[PDB]
Amino acid sequence: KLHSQANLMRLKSDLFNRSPMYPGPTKDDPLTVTLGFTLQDIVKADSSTNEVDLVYYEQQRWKLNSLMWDPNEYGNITDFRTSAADIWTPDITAYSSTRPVQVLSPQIAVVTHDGSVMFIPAQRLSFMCDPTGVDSEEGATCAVKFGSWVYSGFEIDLKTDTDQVDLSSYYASSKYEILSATQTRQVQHYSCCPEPYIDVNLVVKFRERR
Amino acid sequence: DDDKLHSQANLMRLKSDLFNRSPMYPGPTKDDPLTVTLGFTLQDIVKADSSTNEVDLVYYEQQRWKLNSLMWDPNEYGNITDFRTSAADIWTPDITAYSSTRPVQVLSPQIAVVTHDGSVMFIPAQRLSFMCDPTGVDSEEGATCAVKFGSWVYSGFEIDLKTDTDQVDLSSYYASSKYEILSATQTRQVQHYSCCPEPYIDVNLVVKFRERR
Amino acid sequence: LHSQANLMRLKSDLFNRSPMYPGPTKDDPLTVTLGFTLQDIVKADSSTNEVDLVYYEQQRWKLNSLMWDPNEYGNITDFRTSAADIWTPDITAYSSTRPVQVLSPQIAVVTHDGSVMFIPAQRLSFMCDPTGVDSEEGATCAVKFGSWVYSGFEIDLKTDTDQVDLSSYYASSKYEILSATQTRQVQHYSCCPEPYIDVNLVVKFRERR
Amino acid sequence: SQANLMRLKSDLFNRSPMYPGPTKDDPLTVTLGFTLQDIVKADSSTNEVDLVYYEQQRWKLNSLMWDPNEYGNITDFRTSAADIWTPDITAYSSTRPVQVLSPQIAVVTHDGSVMFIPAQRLSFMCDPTGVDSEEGATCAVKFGSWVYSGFEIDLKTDTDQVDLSSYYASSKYEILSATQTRQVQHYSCCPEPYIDVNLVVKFRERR
Amino acid sequence: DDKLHSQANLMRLKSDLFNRSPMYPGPTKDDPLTVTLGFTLQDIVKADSSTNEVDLVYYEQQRWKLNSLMWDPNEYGNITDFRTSAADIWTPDITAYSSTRPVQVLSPQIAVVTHDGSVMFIPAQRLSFMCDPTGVDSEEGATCAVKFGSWVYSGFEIDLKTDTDQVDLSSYYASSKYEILSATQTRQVQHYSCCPEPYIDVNLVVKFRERR
Ligand SMILES: C=CC1=C[C@@H]2[C@@H]3O[C@]4(C[C@H]5CCC[C@@]6(CC[C@@]7(O[C@@H](CC[C@@]7(C)O)C/C(C)=C/CCC7=NC[C@H](C)[C@@H](C)C[C@@]72CC1)O6)O5)C[C@@H](C)[C@@H](O)[C@H]3O4
Ligand SMILES: C=CC1=C[C@@H]2[C@@H]3O[C@]4(C[C@H]5CCC[C@@]6(CC[C@@]7(O[C@@H](CC[C@@]7(C)O)C/C(C)=C/CCC7=NC[C@H](C)[C@@H](C)C[C@@]72CC1)O6)O5)C[C@@H](C)[C@@H](O)[C@H]3O4
Ligand SMILES: C=CC1=C[C@@H]2[C@@H]3O[C@]4(C[C@H]5CCC[C@@]6(CC[C@@]7(O[C@@H](CC[C@@]7(C)O)C/C(C)=C/CCC7=NC[C@H](C)[C@@H](C)C[C@@]72CC1)O6)O5)C[C@@H](C)[C@@H](O)[C@H]3O4
Ligand SMILES: C=CC1=C[C@@H]2[C@@H]3O[C@]4(C[C@H]5CCC[C@@]6(CC[C@@]7(O[C@@H](CC[C@@]7(C)O)C/C(C)=C/CCC7=NC[C@H](C)[C@@H](C)C[C@@]72CC1)O6)O5)C[C@@H](C)[C@@H](O)[C@H]3O4
Ligand SMILES: C=CC1=C[C@@H]2[C@@H]3O[C@]4(C[C@H]5CCC[C@@]6(CC[C@@]7(O[C@@H](CC[C@@]7(C)O)C/C(C)=C/CCC7=NC[C@H](C)[C@@H](C)C[C@@]72CC1)O6)O5)C[C@@H](C)[C@@H](O)[C@H]3O4
Ligand SMILES: [Cl-]
Ligand SMILES: [Cl-]
Ligand SMILES: [Cl-]
Ligand SMILES: [Cl-]
Repeated sequence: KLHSQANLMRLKSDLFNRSPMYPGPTKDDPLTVTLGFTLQDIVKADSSTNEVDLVYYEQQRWKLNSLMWDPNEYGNITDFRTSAADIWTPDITAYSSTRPVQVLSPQIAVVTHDGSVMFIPAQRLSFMCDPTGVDSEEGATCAVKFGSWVYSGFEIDLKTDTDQVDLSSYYASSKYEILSATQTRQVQHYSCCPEPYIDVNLVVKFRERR
Repeated sequence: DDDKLHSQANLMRLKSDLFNRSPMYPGPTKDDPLTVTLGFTLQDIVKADSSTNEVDLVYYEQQRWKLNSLMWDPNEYGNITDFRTSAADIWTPDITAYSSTRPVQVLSPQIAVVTHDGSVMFIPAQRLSFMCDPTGVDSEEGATCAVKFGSWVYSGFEIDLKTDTDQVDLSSYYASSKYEILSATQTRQVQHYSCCPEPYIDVNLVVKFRERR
Repeated sequence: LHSQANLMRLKSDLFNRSPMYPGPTKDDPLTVTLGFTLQDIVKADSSTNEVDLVYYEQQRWKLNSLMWDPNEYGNITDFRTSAADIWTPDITAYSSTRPVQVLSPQIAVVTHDGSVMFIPAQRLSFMCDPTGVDSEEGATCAVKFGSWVYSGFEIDLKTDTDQVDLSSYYASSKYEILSATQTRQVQHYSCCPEPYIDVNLVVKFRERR
Repeated sequence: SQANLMRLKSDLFNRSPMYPGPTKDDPLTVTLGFTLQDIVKADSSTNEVDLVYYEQQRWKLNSLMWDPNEYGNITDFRTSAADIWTPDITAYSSTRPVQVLSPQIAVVTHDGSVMFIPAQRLSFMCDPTGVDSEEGATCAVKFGSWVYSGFEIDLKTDTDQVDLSSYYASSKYEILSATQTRQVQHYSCCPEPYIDVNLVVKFRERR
Repeated sequence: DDKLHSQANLMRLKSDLFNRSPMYPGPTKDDPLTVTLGFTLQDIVKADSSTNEVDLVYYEQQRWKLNSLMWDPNEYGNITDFRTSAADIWTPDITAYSSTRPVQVLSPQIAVVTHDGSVMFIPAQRLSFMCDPTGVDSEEGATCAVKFGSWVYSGFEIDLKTDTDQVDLSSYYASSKYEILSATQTRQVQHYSCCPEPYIDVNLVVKFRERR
C-alpha cells in the first residue's frame, strides 16, 4: 500500500513537475477533442425573457503524448485523478449563454496511461431559447452551439461519438419531458478566412409534462 | 506561560511535519482504497418550488476517513491528540450530489478535525437545491424526494463509501419549518454498469415531507 | 517618519519574526467574548420561514503573542490589521440558510495588551417562523452562534451582557423590536464529557405602525 | 519612457517599504465626494434603496512622492488598488455587500497624491414613503472609516453638494436634492472625535 | 519529433515573453496605445421598466498592439500566434460608464497574441445598464445608449478607436423578445473644462422594440 502510494506520487511528480506541460494545440499539432452531452433536467423555461435553464453533464475527452506512461515503470498504475486546474483543458463554451455557467461537480479529470484525459463537468446553463409551443403537443424547439472560443478547426478538431444526446439519466419528474435531443457537429466558414470553425449544435425538443 | 509556549510550538512543529516536510496524500488507488463514511443531519427544508421541481435543503454533511500519512504519536508532540486545519490544506473526498440544480452553498467554516490515529472529520453545513417534484406536499401522505451522493471520479474499489446508520439524524430539524419530516433515510447502494466489473457506490437520501399544520 | 517606521517594525516583529498563533488547545484555552448590535430586520419571508438580519457582531479575544511594550515602539498603543493576517475565531450561526454576507472591511484592531477587537457587519438569513408578526404580541425567533470545531475546553465563549445593543436599530425599519437577548448556553453531547458553548440570540419583533 | 515607468513603480513598490496606514502621530487626510448617477430601485416592502454612484477618494502620502526629473518627466501613473494602501471608507447602513462597477485602479501623481474613484452599486436602509408625491421621500446614509477615529483619518469634503451633473436623465426617480455633510461625533467612552459624511438624498417618482 | 519541437518552441516563446521579460506597465503620454473596440450584439435579454435597467448580451472585441509582444516566427519554429490567459497580460481598463451591476463574463478569459505584437481579446458579457424602455411596445421603439471607455486613461494615453460605426448584428438572436431597429457604436471626443487633454469614449446606441 505504501509502495502503490509512492508510485502514484512519483508518476504525478514526473508528469507535472519534472516535465514541461502542454501549452495547448497548434496548427502543426492539432488536438482532437470529443464532446458529448448527457441531459439531466430542463429546470426552467422563462417566456418573459426567452431563457431556458438546463442541467447536463458535458463529457470531454482528448489525448496527449505528454501524459503517456508505461504502467510497468509505476507499480502497474494504469490511471489517476488530477484537479482540472493542474492540466490543460479545452476552452469549450456555449455560444449563446445568457449567464455564467454554474459548475455542479468537483473539477477533477481522469488520466489514463495511454495519455487520454476524461473530464466531465456537471453544469447548469441559462441560454437563449423561445419556449413558445411548450404547452402544446408539438412542443418547443431550442438550440445552443458549443465550441472552442479561441481555436479554429485546424487547432482543435472537435468531434462527437454519436449525434444522440444521452437521455438515460433524464429526470423522470421534470416539469418538461424531452421529445428529442440531438448533438450535431457542424463546420462553419467565415468570409475573411480559409480555416474551418467547428461547433456542436445541441438541439432539444421539449414540452410541459402532462 | 512556559508550558503554553511549549504546547503552541509542538502544534506548529506537528503541522509543519505533516504538511511541509511530508509529501501529502495524492488520493486513493485500487491497491490502497479509502473508506469514507458519510452521514446526514437534516436541519431544514427551506423551500419547495413546484413551478421548477426544485427543493432546497439545509443539512450538515458528516464525512470521515482515515490516513496513515496523518498519524502521529502524541508523546512526540507534547501530548497533542488532535488539531484543526483548513479543508483546502488536506485532501478531501469528491463527494457530490448527483442531481443538484445549483452549486451547493457552504454555510460553515471549511475546517477539518485531524486526530492522532490519522482520522479526519469534515462536516460542511450546506444549502442544496436538487431535483424534486413536491406534488402531494399539501396532503397527509406528503411528497417523497430522493438525491444520491457519491464520488464523482472514484469507483467502489478506490473510495469505499459507507454509512454508520441508515437513519438521517433529525434531532436538530427546525421545529418551525414550513415542512415537517415524515421520514428521512440514507441508504448505501451498490451499482454495476454493464461496461465495467467494478462496483459503484452511492448514498441515497430519501426524504418524505409535507406542509406543517 | 519615526512613528511610521515604528509601526512597520512592530508589525514586522509580530507577523514576520514571530511564529503566529496556531489556534487554541485544551492546555491553552482561549476566551472569546461575543456581543451583537442589531441594526435592521430587513425581511421576513413566511413562504420559506427565513428572516434576514443586519447586525454588527462584536468579537474580542486576547493573545500573549500579540503583546508589546509601547515604550519599545515609539508609544504605539494599537494598530490595524487585515483579518486574514491573524487568527480569528470560527464563530458561526448554527441555523443560517444562506452564506453570511459581510458588509464591512475585514479589519481588526490590536491593542498593546494583546487584545484583538473584530467587528464584522453582516447580513444573515436564518430559520425563523414569522407567524404573529402582524399582531401586538409579535413573532419570536432564535439563532445560536458558536464555534464550529472547538469545544468549551478550547474556546470559552462568553458575553459581557445578555442585552442585545439596540441603540443603532434602524428607526424606520419595517419591523420594530420588542426585545432582543443574547444568552450564553452550555450543552453536552452523550458521546463526550466536554461542554459545548453557544450564544442564543432571541429576537421578538412585529410589523411597525 | 516605458523603462522609466517600470523603474519608478519598482522603486516605490518593491525597493521601498509601503504605507502601513495612519497613526495618531501621523494622521491622514482623506477627501471624499459623491457623484450620484442613478437611483435604480426603491423597495417599500423591505425599506431598501439601491443607488449607483461614483465615490471619489483622495489622499496624499510622502512615501509616494518622486521628482519627475529623475524618471524621464513622468508626473503620474496608474496602479491596481490592491497594490497600495486604501482607506477603509464604508457605508454604515448598507444591507448588502457593495458591488463594484469600475476597474479597481488608482491614479498616483508625483506630489504623492492618490485619486481612487470606484463606481459602486449600494443597497441601504431607506423608507421610500412619500416617493409617489410632490414632496418626495428623504433618505440618508453615513460613510466613514470602519476602524480609524478622527485623530487617525481626518475625513473631509470639498463641497457639501453632491455632484448631480451625470445623474441619469431617464431614471425612474428624479433628485430634488442631494447633500454630503461632514459630521463630527463624540462617544462618551472616548475623547477622540469620530467623523462621517452623511449623504442625504431627496427624491421622487418621475415626473 | 516535429510535434515535440513545435511544443518546445511555444513554451520557450511564452517563457521568453512572460517570465524573462517584464510586463507592459501600461501606456504613457510619451507612448500612447491605440485600442480598437467593436461590439457584436447577441441579445437584449430583459427590459425592466420598473427600474429602467436593460440587460444585453454582447461580444466586446478589443484589439491593441505592443512592441514587447513581437517576435520573429523564424526564431520560434514558425509559430505566428498563441493563446494566453487574459490575467497573464496587460489588458485595457475599458468600462461601461452607466452599468448598474457588475458585468458577468460568459466566455473563457483567453486572448490571442500574433507575432506582430497584436492582441485580440473578445469577452462575451452580460451587462445591466441604465435605460428607459418607454416606447418599446410601439412601432417607433425605445432608444438607449451606454458609453464605453477607459476608466483612468485620457485620449493622450489610450487612443480609443472603432473600425466601423455599425454594431455587428449578424449573430443577433432571431427569437429574442426584442428586435433591433438599429445599433451604432460612435467614437466621441470629450472635453472637460478642467483640462486640455481629450477624453474618448465609444457610445453604443441601440434602438429596439418588442417583437410582433
Ligand atoms: C454565434 C456567433 C459567434 C461568433 C464569434 C466570432 O468570432 C469573431 C472573429 C473570428 C471569426 C473567425 C475568424 C477569426 C479570425 C482570427 C480568429 O480570432 C478569434 C479566435 C480564432 C482566430 C485566432 O482564428 C478571436 C476570438 C477570441 C473569437 C471569439 C468569438 C467566437 N469564437 C469561437 C470561434 C473562433 C468563432 C468562429 C465564433 C465566435 C463565437 C460565436 O478567428 O475571427 C469575433 C466575434 C465578435 C464574432 O463577430 C464572430 O467573429
Ligand atoms: C445519475 C447518473 C450519473 C451518471 C454518471 C455516469 O458516469 C459516466 C461514465 C462512467 C460510468 C461508470 C464507469 C466509468 C468508466 C470509467 C469511470 O469514469 C468516470 C469516473 C470513474 C471511472 C474512472 O471508473 C468518469 C467521470 C468523471 C464520471 C462522472 C459522472 C458520474 N460519476 C460518478 C460515478 C463514477 C458514476 C457511476 C455516476 C455519474 C454521476 C451520476 O467510470 O464511466 C459518464 C456520465 C456522462 C453518465 O452517463 C454516467 O456514465
Ligand atoms: C444545532 C445543532 C448543531 C449540531 C452540530 C453537532 O456536531 C456533531 C458532532 C460533534 C458533537 C459534539 C462532540 C463532537 C465529537 C468531536 C467533535 O467533533 C466536531 C468538532 C468538535 C469535536 C472535535 O469536539 C466535528 C464538527 C466539525 C462539528 C460541526 C457541527 C457542530 N459544530 C459546533 C459544535 C462543536 C457542535 C456541538 C454543534 C454542531 C453545530 C450545531 O465534537 O462531535 C456533528 C453534526 C453533524 C451534528 O449531528 C452535531 O453533532
Ligand atoms: C451607526 C452606528 C455605527 C456604530 C459603530 C460603533 O462602533 C462601536 C465601538 C466604537 C465606538 C466609537 C469608539 C470606539 C472605541 C475604540 C474604537 O473601536 C472601533 C474602531 C475605532 C476605535 C479603535 O477607536 C472598533 C470597530 C471596529 C467599530 C466598528 C463599528 C463602527 N465603526 C466606525 C466608527 C469607529 C464608529 C464610531 C461607528 C461604528 C459604525 C456605525 O472606537 O468603539 C461598536 C459597534 C457595535 C457600535 O455599537 C458602535 O460602537
Ligand atoms: C459619464 C460620466 C463619467 C464621468 C467620470 C469623470 O471623471 C471625473 C474626473 C476626471 C474628469 C476628466 C479629467 C480628470 C482629471 C485627471 C483624471 O482623473 C481621472 C482619471 C484620468 C485623469 C488622471 O486624467 C480619475 C478617475 C479615476 C476617473 C473615473 C471616472 C471617469 N473616468 C473615465 C474618464 C477619465 C472620465 C472623463 C469619465 C468618468 C466616467 C464617466 O481625469 O478627472 C470624476 C468623476 C466623479 C466624474 O465627475 C467625472 O469627472
Ligand atoms: Cl496537461
Ligand atoms: Cl491529506
Ligand atoms: Cl494571530
Ligand atoms: Cl503584456
